[PDB]
Amino acid sequence: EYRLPKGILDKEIELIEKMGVQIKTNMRLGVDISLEYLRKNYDAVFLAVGAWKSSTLGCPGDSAEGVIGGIEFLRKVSMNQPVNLGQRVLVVGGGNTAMDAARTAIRLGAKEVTVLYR
Amino acid sequence: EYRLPKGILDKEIELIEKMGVQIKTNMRLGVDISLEYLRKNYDAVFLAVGAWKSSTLGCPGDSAEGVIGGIEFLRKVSMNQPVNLGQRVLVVGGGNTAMDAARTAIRLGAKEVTVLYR
Repeated sequence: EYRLPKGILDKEIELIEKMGVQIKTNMRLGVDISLEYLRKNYDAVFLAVGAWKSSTLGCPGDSAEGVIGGIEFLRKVSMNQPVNLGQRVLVVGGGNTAMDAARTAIRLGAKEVTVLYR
Repeated sequence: EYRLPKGILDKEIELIEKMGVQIKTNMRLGVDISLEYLRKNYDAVFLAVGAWKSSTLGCPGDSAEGVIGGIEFLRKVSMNQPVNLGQRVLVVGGGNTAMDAARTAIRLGAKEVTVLYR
């Protein structure tokens, strides 16, 4: 939020909806609807699902209690859902996700945030 | 059709639709839509799917080319889809489906229709 407030995003999405686009939220493909249904009742189908699965540490013990994906953590913080963030946080990576996670952890009260890059 | 014309049925279904009921045809449960989606976005779910699978002859050779279910045959005739009805038809059973199939086969030009009942 400190880099992109969501009011602006909401306003622009309302602008897109005002053009006749109908947005059916909470409708996941492969759970709520199938691809074949879309192919049957729509002239064209565009898929823009993004890359919504984070990369694990790729080391033994990367499934313990206290390891979380960067985008999963950021999505939890965005929805105001509780995160079990301690006082010593290690952000592994050097991309935009790592920086955002580190600064969000700083803003969430973590006393020490360290970023480790290969 | 000779026992219940479909114009009357269409008129009554239009009457039901005129009360605010919305009918989403060509929407099969488990293929186009899922039960869990219905449970998620509806206060109540009623299931009235009927008994739409016919009973096979239960004898060896009941999967040959020229054996068809009674209600599958009647559904094909109702939709005006082609049926490979010969000239000697054997309707096995004694229910309403058997009578309807036999009389429809008579009306479809079969020279001999016989009904076999246990």
